[PDB]
Amino acid sequence: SGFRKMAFPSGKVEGCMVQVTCGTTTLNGLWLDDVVYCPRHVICTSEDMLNPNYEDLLIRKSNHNFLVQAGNVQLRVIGHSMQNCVLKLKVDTANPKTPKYKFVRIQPGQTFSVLACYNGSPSGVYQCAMRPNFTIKGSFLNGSSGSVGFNIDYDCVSFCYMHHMELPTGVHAGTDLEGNFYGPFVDRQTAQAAGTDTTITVNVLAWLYAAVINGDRWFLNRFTTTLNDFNLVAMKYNYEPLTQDHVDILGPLSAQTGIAVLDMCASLKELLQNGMNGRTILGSALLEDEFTPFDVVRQCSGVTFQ
Amino acid sequence: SGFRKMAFPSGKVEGCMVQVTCGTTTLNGLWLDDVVYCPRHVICTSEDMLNPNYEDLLIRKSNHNFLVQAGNVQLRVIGHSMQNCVLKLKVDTANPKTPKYKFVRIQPGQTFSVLACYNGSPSGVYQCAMRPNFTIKGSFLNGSSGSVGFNIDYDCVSFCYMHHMELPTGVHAGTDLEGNFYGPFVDRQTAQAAGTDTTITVNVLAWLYAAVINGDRWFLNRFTTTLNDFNLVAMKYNYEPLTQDHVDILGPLSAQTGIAVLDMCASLKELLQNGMNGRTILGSALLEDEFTPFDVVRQCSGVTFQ
Amino acid sequence: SAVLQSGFRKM
Amino acid sequence: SAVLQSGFRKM
Repeated sequence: SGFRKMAFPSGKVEGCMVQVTCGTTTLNGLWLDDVVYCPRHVICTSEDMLNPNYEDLLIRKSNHNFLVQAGNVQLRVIGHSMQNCVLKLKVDTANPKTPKYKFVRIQPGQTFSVLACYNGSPSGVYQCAMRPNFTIKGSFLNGSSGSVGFNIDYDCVSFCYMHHMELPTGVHAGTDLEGNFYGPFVDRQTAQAAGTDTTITVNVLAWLYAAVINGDRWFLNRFTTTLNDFNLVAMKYNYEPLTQDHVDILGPLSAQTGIAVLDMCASLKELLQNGMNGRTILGSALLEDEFTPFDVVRQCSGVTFQ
Repeated sequence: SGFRKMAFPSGKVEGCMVQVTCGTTTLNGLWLDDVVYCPRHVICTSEDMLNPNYEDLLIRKSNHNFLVQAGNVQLRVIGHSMQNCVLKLKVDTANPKTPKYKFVRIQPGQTFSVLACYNGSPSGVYQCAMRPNFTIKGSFLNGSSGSVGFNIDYDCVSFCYMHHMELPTGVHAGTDLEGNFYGPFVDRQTAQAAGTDTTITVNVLAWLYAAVINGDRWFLNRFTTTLNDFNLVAMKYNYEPLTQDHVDILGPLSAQTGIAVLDMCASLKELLQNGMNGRTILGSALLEDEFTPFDVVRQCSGVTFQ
Repeated sequence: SAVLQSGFRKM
Repeated sequence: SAVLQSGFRKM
């Protein structure tokens, strides 16, 4: 049994990151084969933090200005290039620990295990959910840029994130390994605020599925409501609307637990209307919403490895 | 900023575990140097579940009956022995990835990152807190025995747990690598129930420190109460009593945030008496209590690596 | 009763 | 204001 914030193993990602330094500005970089993917903040002094000119700054920097350290190993930068909003530093050494990697741009709501790092030493790993406003509620400090988020399935790693900045409201922002940001953010110290945060409904449904399977079934009731009424109530309660695709992806959980999707949709609607009533579901008094159905399946009674 | 359930990196522990099999009963084991520490559940058929005779069972099993698999690598069992409630299988191959390991028996309330595993493949890693009733609220299923919990400091790993059983109330139990249980349990399918669960006060205070430093300071107030009154209120609210040592270990956080210990003790007492009043502290509507002050220091503004 | 775990491996 | 991050290493 048991159910809590469980993150993927990190060794395959622990052994594939280095420290990238330019002058007095350093950060973490994701090392794959003979390439190092790093945020382009590396070529930025403190005085030009407001409106960096990344083209001019990159065309000013040289090959030897980039310093790559894999623990205590020194790496030479054979070449450097920029794509979108990241830098690929072609290095002379191929990483022996690089696993089967994919660069996927995950849609909002899909969770992933970020590897919080500082100066090339993995500080830790924890789950995060890509919010609909295209931010992550991670725990990062100065020097944590380049802390990649990833998924692991069938012993294959898919990197889907690279941390870049904190928003003033406390949430964090990042790119994919291709370079494009997640959202309308810009790579400069300009006043940027994410949109209104909306709680993900499908993740809540997966969390309720996990609660039912674990042994907590007080919220279940015989009452059943249609999809459209549930969508209206979620909209007036600031939750993401539920589509047919979300019900379709919940099919394995419905088969595993034996409760139909609409039944727990009605139960969830009633939970919103009457509140949580003061009691507790699996150690949380608020609806946890960073649990995808795939994560529930691979973490609950299913015995999926990685 | 940011603050959530952050667990230690696992690669140094991912690369040091194998699968131990006897007949039709398999499970996970911790491989260190030329030794494999496994639960003695491995020598257990389904029929003798009530009162296993581990001495007779071990004296009946032979060396070749134990099968050790490191992924796709087959390991020969040179010898086997029992200590307390674990088996050390001396194998012919020394693990090249074994790090500096220590076997520490953590006191209740000290958190640790369990590496949930299934059939030798690391399924994931997540934080857990050793409850005062000497249980952990982990997420484990069948075949997860041997999933070691560990801490990492100064790139040195200290194993402090090994999962063995689930209690009927839903919490899990385990040993240390020395073999002694954490609590009054017995290693058999006998009806065993843990005592009344008590929330750890020092961990709550550390969580409040993290909330204050992160930027949430609504609960703070000028009211201040003595230690004895706070202890009485915690006792009548089913929390662990607070001693002088707990205030002493909280010193670094007091210096970092500038808030006196008794001030937040009074604030916490008032929170207990008046409830949480429906608002939220860092995504949780209940007092999180699996955050040690050391974990807060190494996770918050402190830039400690591993 | 305890649900003390180990894997149920075939063969 | 954005808190665009990197390391604050000296030398």
